Amino acid sequence: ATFEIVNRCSYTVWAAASKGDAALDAGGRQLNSGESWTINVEPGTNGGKIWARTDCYFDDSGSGICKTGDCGGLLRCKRFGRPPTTLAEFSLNQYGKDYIDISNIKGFNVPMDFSPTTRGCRGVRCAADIVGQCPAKLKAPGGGCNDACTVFQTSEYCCTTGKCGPTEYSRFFKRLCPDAFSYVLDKPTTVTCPGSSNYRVTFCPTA
Repeated sequence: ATFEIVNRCSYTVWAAASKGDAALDAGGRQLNSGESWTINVEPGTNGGKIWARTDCYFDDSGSGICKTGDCGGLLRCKRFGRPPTTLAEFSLNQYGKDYIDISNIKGFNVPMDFSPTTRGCRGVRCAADIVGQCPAKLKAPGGGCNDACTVFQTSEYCCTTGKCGPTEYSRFFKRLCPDAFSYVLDKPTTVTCPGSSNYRVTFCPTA
């Protein structure tokens, strides 16, 4: 499937795409304001994520570090990144359908729109100024707004053991972006699309 990744932000971002134990396509790439990157994602991919990384630097070797979403110091991501990271999540060709969603379960760093470029389903977007309204305890020193589990690391926040409900910190994300998961047990905000759809992930959407 084709995923078009577009950086409409005023700042540069380093896009990343991985399935957890491998890169998707080249796995990562710098994206100056205005640039786009078209990747190919194998059908059948389950558990894929796309995210943006901010404030990175790398050497000629592709080794370095990012302030948000670092994936083990690499430019070309093989694994998932460190929070806070707004996430575009997808599982494709699962019994004939594609399932997509945006999650704030690992915090938020950059606003995002995740929409199909094919017919048959709606997109999801989280573009409120979450960073700007982020509760004091959640603010990431490197920028971004952490989720509460990352910060507090307690069952109440992590759902370490099934039982968990919303908290004031989850509700904060939820209020600002109702279409994105705000906690593990949040009521699903996943969109079902026809199998083999194509998508566009835009950072800092304007519409």
